[PDB]
Amino acid sequence: MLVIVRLQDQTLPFELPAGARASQLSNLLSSSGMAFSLHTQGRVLSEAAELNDKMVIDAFVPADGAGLE
Repeated sequence: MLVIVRLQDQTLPFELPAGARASQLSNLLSSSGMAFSLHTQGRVLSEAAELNDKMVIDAFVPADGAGLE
């Protein structure tokens, strides 16, 4: 399945296995040096969350003071 991971202020697609889930995805991104939250549809993704192919995941990174606005 395909997953469009959106970075703080950037966009980058990701190739996932069949019937993949937030678990596998989180792993791929986790493998890298950076590690931020990955939620979609304005809601957090469950470890067993399985959307589908050609999906979109919003990657939110931690900031100072969380974020007022």
